[PDB]
Amino acid sequence: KPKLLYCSNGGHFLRILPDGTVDGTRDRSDQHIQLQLSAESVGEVYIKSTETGQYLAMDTDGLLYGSQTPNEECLFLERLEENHYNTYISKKHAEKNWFVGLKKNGSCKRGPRTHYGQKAILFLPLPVSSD
Ligand SMILES: O=S(=O)([O-])c1ccc2c(S(=O)(=O)[O-])cc(S(=O)(=O)[O-])cc2c1
Repeated sequence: KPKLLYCSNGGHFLRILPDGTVDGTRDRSDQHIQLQLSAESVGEVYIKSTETGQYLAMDTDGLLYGSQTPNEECLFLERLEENHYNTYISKKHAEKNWFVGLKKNGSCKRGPRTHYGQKAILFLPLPVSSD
């Protein structure tokens, strides 16, 4: 686990499946839930689940998905929610403020149902590239 992400309240750990599906696990423990960001400019950053090559994106469906094409979709409107994490915003649908989080239960969302208000987006990165 040279790198992994964690949700504030959610207490889950985003995961990227090599099948082409995303989600969150109350506790990191899957084939590969590795994560990684690639900020390219304030209010616009990238994310690549370093492992298989899955870029954390959000299709028009508003459901976290992979995109082999890093452009106006894979990006993630990132700014600052608190003073540590990095609450992004589906740049593919920022007009709906479809943040990047996962129901504090164990199951991401899809479409209109991913807007901050508590602390289920506050993603705390805990990388440690040491292997
Ligand atoms: O930031 S977010 O748009 O990913 C998001 C989404 C859902 C949330 C819910 S939910 O309606 O699924 O029971 C509860 C809470 S709470 O009051 O326990 O901190 C925070 C949430 C944050």
